Parts: sequence; structure tokens; C-alpha cells
Amino acid sequence: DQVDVKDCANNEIKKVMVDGCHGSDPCIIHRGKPFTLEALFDANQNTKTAKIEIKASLDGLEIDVPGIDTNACHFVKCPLVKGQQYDIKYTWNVPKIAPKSENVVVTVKLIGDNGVLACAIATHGKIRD
Repeated sequence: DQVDVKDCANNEIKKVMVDGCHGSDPCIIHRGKPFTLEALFDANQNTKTAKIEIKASLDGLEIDVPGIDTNACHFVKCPLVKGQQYDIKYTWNVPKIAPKSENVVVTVKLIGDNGVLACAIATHGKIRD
């Protein structure tokens, strides 16, 4: 089902869903497991390379989540031309370092060559082991 998130870009993402959480409900990310999220977004600019960015917050300590795809053109058809929409199905390998944080916030961000192609911010979130 789709999850609850607010595109921090500019209405770019048309809707981001994950195969596990329900959205409004809380999400339990088990560090070490692959969390997949598909985000549709209308390329806000023409670029030959795009990158996805997922950052998880620890209700206090903000961290960055590596082990991801630093080039979403592998799932989307790059160059993403401004005015077309793309659907990226990416497997976000959760880091085994993620500490059981009572509340976590994941940020999905796409970046082409002119700025951030899109963006997403999840609220209700929780990490477990």
C-alpha cells in the first residue's frame, strides 16, 4: 500500500508506496533488511544522471543511509527530461547500523544535474532490530 509522506521538493513525487508498511500506521525498519520504496515523480528538469537519497533520522541524531543506489537512472529512463514522469523501483538496503530508534524519519531525494529532481519526508517511523 502507499505510505504517508510529504514531498519536500514541490509536489514533484506523485505518490511513494512501500511493500510492507501501511503508511498512516507506524513502520518498523529492521536494520539489515532490504526496504523497497517506489516513487513516481515528474522530472522537474532535464538531466543525464539522477541520484536517489535516503536519510534516516533518529528522533535526535540525523544519519545518512548509504548502501543505496547513487544513480536512479538505473531504474528510471535517464536522461530524465523536464516534463516527463518516471517511476523508480529501488531496493533501499537498510544499514545494519540503524539503532533501534523509537522514531525515525526517512527522506527520499532525487537529484539530477540542475538540483533535486524530487524529495520525500516520512513522519510516523520506528526502527527495530
